[PDB]
Amino acid sequence: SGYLDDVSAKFDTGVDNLQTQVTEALDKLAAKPSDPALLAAYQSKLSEYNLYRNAQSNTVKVFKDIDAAIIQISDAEIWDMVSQNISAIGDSYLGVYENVVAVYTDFYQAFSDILSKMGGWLTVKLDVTSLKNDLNSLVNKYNQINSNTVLFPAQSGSGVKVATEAEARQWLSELNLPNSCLKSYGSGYVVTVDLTPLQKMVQDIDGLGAPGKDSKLEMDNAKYQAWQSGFKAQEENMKTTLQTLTQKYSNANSLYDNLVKVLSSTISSSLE
Repeated sequence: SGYLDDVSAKFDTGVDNLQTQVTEALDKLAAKPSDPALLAAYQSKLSEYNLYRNAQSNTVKVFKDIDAAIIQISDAEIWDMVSQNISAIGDSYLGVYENVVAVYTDFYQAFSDILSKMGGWLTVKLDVTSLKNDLNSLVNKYNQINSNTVLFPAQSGSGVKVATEAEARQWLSELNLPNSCLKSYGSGYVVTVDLTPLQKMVQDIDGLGAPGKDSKLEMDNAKYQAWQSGFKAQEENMKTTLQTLTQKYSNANSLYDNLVKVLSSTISSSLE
């Protein structure tokens, strides 16, 4: 509709550039495989590329609203009007990250609850059975597909919402989660919490050996320290996953704010 074609066509150039940048970022990383900086740069670019492809596949719905509102102009007002007419984007980008962090925070919080009754389970004697049982119930509970376990899509109220394999895999790589987090359900797929640290924990408790009639098992300090160390390490792993996803979210808010600035500029300029 008039300038809209100008915003979109100029916008497509953006997707091409990011696409090129992603590859370029990836090659720099290929030269130094374990370089943290280059990895972070590449994934921010990947996320950003996905964001623009998001916007692109929503131009109709979005240009509709924005245009309808341009028809009832300041620049801080262009920005404002753009800000409140791109929910199709923010909800499938930021809203997704919002859900990802809330769900993972509750998942972790549930683990914390189990950790909170360790004293009541402690040479030294550990309640192998009681501990392993609480862990296994956590594994099974979060190994299912419901509102407490799904990171993407966001589960809106009642009923399970799925996505295509491609969409789920896209989020799987952006969230940097492992294959075990991708599950099939009905017509499509979903991305859930990573249970690997928890499963390693029980796998470690079993390595401790068969418990006594106590259903508990006494062990000499040597192997106790080694066990609790291995256990605390798995906990830090979950805690690290929660932090990295929180950091991805904060980065996405920034990338999103820059997409809105660009969108606003192209529109404001398409007038002049």
